Amino acid sequence: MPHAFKPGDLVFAKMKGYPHWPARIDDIADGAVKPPPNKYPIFFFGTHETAFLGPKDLFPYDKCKDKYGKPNKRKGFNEGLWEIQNNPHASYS
Repeated sequence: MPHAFKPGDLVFAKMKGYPHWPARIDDIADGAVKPPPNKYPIFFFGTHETAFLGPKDLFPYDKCKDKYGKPNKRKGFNEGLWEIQNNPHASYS
């Protein structure tokens, strides 16, 4: 039965104007800016951008990869597909 989201969880994250995108729940570094209430720091694979999103925009990667994990023309998407499959927990600094 499902738990709350936690850092390291792999998702597809949906933003207005973008296809469901490979992403992870990031940690927050000591001294780093924290998200708003009920939001999580979402690191988008490929673009390496962070947004703060709530669960309504977060889909589990494993369950949804058949639907959402196909190549896309959007910039950074296919790089992101590689990252989430092959080294999703790496440092992308």
